[PDB]
Amino acid sequence: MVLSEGEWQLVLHVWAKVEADVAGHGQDILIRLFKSHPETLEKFDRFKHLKTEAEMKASEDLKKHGVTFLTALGAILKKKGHHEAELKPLAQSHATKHKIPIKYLEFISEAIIHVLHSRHPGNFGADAQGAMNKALELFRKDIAAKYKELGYQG
Ligand code: HEM
Repeated sequence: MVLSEGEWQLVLHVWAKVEADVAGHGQDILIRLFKSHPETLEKFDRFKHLKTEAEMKASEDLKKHGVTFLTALGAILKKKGHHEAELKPLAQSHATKHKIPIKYLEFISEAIIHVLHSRHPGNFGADAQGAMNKALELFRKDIAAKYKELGYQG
């Protein structure tokens, strides 16, 4: 798949807002995911002990990871499709070390859309959301193809 320049502009426009508060967004997203799909929290050995949302919100550790994760995704999105180099080290760690099924990548894509929709209604209408979805699908499709070559295809 290929996104048009107009679709990238919509994605990058909302992303500029996300960058005014990387840590706040990273936090909201992770928490959202963990709430609506508790199983995913099991993948994090440093977070499993987090019982309530108040526990998550207060966790300085979940916040730094939300920043590290959003920054890697931001780096990928700005490549506007030309992200193969960035995708490699990433695919290898999630398939081989952390073992994250594609399904979990879908779930987080969902959390991302939910959060942007809450915090940025004005820059996230139907078209902006279509663009963001097409972008994350692209990302997932490439990660999946990559998982396969590394012998996981989880
Ligand atoms: C757009 C999606 C994602 C991006 C851009 C991303 C990015 C990252 C980055 C950059 C790291 C740092 C070092 C490494 O490469 O391992 C990381 C770590 C990790 N990721 Fe992700 N990730 C994504 C999705 C996921 C998902 C859905 C899960 C789990 C349900 C996941 C689980 C983990 C775990 C277990 C670690 C390491 C935790 C730690 O020791 O700090 N990642 N991720």
